[PDB]
Amino acid sequence: MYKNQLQELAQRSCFSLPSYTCTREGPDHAPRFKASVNFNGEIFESPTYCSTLRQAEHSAAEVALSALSSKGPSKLEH
Repeated sequence: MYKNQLQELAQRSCFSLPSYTCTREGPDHAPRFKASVNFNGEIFESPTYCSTLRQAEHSAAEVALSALSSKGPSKLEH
């Protein structure tokens, strides 16, 4: 949902579609996930630990989406 919304914004610019990558590091006993997303030349990575790559992609997309709007959404607003 949120991820798709971010992609739609890029399509409107007719510039380039968003890109995301996922890497796996750390021991099997203590696995660590890390993903990075590049949107409009800006790179955003999950700021919190992600159990699965799905969370990493969401965290990256959310950061890019929020960054694009630039602290747009607010609790006080509306």
